[PDB]
Amino acid sequence: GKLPPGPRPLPLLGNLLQMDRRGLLKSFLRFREKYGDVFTVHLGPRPVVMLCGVEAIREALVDKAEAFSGRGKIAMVDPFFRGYGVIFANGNRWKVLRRFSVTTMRDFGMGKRSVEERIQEEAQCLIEELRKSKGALMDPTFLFQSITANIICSIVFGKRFHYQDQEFLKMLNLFYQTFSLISSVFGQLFELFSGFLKHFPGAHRQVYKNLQEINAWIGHSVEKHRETLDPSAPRDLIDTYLLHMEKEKSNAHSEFSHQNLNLNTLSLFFAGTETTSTTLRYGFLLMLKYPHVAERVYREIEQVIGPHRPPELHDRAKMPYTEAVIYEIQRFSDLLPMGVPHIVTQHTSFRGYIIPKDTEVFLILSTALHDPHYFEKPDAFNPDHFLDANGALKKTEAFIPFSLGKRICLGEGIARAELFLFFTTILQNFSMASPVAPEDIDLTPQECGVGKIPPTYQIRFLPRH
Ligand code: HEM
Ligand SMILES: CC1=CC[C@@H]2C[C@H]1C2(C)C
Repeated sequence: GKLPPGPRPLPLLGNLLQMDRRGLLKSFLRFREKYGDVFTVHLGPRPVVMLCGVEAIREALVDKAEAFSGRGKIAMVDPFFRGYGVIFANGNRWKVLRRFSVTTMRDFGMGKRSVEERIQEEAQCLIEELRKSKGALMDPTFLFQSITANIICSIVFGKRFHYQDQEFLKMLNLFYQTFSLISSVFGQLFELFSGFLKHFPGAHRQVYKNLQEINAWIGHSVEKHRETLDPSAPRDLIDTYLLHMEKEKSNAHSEFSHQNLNLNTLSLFFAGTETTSTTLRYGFLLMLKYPHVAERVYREIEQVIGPHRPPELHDRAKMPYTEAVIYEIQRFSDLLPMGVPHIVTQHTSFRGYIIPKDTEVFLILSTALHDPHYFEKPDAFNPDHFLDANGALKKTEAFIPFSLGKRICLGEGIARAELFLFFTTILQNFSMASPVAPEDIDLTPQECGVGKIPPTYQIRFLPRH
């Protein structure tokens, strides 16, 4: 007959005075200690229901999908997206854009040989690039974004960009900076008080500007596509979308609008770049801290693939250890600890509580990923979390870094293909070194809000034999 219980709110400030200084996620984990897995927190002026643990998350996202499949806002980027694009769309717009983005990504490769080939080709470009560096120290963030960006680029814009291209590097810089600012301490505070803080200067202004600058670059590329469009042969997703615009042009309410074009494309480009690159960033940081694991990965590569033939997706079933190491890098690095917010789309009863239409819901994915019933010592990096006694791969229903249900990550198969191919192709050709001894490597994220973002680091890729 009411919302889940939770800390007693003030007017105006919500549960501000009961929050933890270290961030939203910490705040919610202390609430979970007292209230259990289903609780309400007032983030400024509104109630947000928190769902923790795989059972509650799955009960909401899979058994009540008719109710929990709506998308809430992220205060820091809503002023830009405004419900346009597949990530932030709702209702019929999401239905159309979801169907479209999934389907046309497949058209042009996703989950087919074509994208595997694109990934393998891109890994060969990376390797050639790392060879040219001749064991120099770099922060590899730029290359990890470039390779993941070039995969989604080949599908969306019909092309890849060269690693040396400054205009490309500029977009990458903007995705990196924006993800950090969104995840910053200011970005968390903005989630609570955006109604008041938007009137003043701050990072929300910088994120909107960055986004608009990415939007412009995407505008120019859309114009180029418009000029050269061949209706009998679309080259990529922009062309296919442009064809949908025309087919539907007599309907003033068509979802295939120009704002959806720019913002859906931006959504895909952003998500297709920054999620996988950040994961890899933690992977190599993790490798540096646990060189024994890197070594054991390389032994497997030697034995299953050898030193020269390039890794392919068919290699996965025969490399349980590397696959365990990648699962554990995903579990540990916990990209979106609170997922992306949802919002129930009708009155729903959940475990005896009534959750009104339009209440926001955070599914704390992190609580599934750190569940001590599924992972012993969930705070430590340990690939044994994903292996049985025999050394065979052990998958678990608690492994939900892409979430579940109707809004489940639509790039899951791509991201898994990229993580395996890029991780193994790099390790087959190179070992890693850095100036910081493994004992002294700090894994503490540089930001932790919407995104968990690893700290910067230097690394060397040393060629084998
Ligand atoms: C390690 C890599 C990735 C992780 C951990 C990840 C994680 C997630 C999560 C947790 C969600 C939210 C699902 C929900 O709201 O319940 C999401 C949504 C989404 N992701 Fe991924 N993602 C990754 C890679 C990708 C890639 C490579 C792409 C694009 C090719 C992509 C595109 C999207 C899109 C478009 C959505 C919104 C889906 C919708 O709202 O219907 N992601 N992702
Ligand atoms: C799916 C997402 C990946 C990264 C950040 C959070 C969303 C974004 C706002 C595009």
